[PDB]
Amino acid sequence: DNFMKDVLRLIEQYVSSHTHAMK
Repeated sequence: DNFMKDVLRLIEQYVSSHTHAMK
């Protein structure tokens, strides 16, 4: 159930690396 909270967390690490344009 709360397994994505860890990814959304891990994500800020991963998806934030492939993201240099967030306005």
